[PDB]
Amino acid sequence: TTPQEDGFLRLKIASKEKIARDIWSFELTDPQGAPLPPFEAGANLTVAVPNGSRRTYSLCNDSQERNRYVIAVKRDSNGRGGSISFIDDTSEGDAVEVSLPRNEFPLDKRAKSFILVAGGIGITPMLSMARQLRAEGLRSFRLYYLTRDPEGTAFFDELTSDEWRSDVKIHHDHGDPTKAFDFWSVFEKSKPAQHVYCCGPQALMDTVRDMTGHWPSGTVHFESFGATNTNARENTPFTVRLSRSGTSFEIPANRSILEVLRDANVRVPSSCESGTCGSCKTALCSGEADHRDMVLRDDEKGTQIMVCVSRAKSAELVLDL
Ligand SMILES: Cc1cc2nc3c(=O)[nH]c(=O)nc-3n(C[C@H](O)[C@H](O)[C@H](O)COP(=O)(O)O)c2cc1C
Ligand code: FES
Repeated sequence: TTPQEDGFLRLKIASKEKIARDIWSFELTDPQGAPLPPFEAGANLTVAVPNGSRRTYSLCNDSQERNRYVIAVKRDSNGRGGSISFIDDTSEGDAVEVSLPRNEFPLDKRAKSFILVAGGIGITPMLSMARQLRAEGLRSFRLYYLTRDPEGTAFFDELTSDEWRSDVKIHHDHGDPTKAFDFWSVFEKSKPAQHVYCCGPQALMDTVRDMTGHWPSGTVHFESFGATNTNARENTPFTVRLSRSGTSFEIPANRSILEVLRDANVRVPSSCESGTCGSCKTALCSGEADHRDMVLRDDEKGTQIMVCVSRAKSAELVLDL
């Protein structure tokens, strides 16, 4: 199933700039200048990258714009190849196929104020929320932004400008785990109808979760960008047998099960491709899966598999497809 058969739109890379160490910004427009599908803050879309992989990125431009989508992609040298492919093998002017935006992490309508916490490239959904709150002009926010140093901080100059410096607080730990930010002062008292949104490394999100254990239920919201890339020394090929379809596929070292099945036109629901959304859950009839996801707790880890990220510890898996 190609991106086009899957409903992707053909956009054009209007602008590609390096904006921090290892982080690039892309501006995507319709090639004939047509208005794009609407989105709101927190929305994600999937991009077909030049190597054939599909990767999900947050929209970080003002949601009142109809003419472009802006994403910021960190190049992951230890990743699966997708961000490397999108950063290295694209040029300005290239066509790129892109899904409709998915409204997956929205600002609460009834909240009156916001604490936004971004770690690293987790800036992108928090920025879109900050932009939208500004454009709306009604509710106040504070953005806490935690990165390593100014050079590796996306949107540093904009968010340190006069326009923003009152509402965003940037902390650099300079690579010392011990240079920690005081979150307890931030979360000590809960204001009424004050919500917290957090996007960052799992360790940052855990901390914000532990500091807000006393906040009212349903006022603290998290979005994960996916597991801490566990590419353990190598990736090895294995075989996948399908139980109902009666077919078999070899999964090579550099492709996911999902990518191989999708080429065979086996229709498995997928959105995130990062093992966080839970859609691609598949029954495992036999075999030791090597789980690399975030949605399966120990208690289904012997009978289910997120085909978008996980591989095999046995030489063969048998999936109920
Ligand atoms: C909801 C969601 C949003 C994401 N947003 C971004 C983003 O804005 N920028 C980014 O660099 N990675 C983002 N990611 C991670 C990418 O989808 C991808 O996993 C990452 O670029 C690593 O891929 P690679 O292993 O192929 O290098 C997001 C993941 C999810 C699940
Ligand atoms: S597609 Fe989201 S977890 Fe696999």
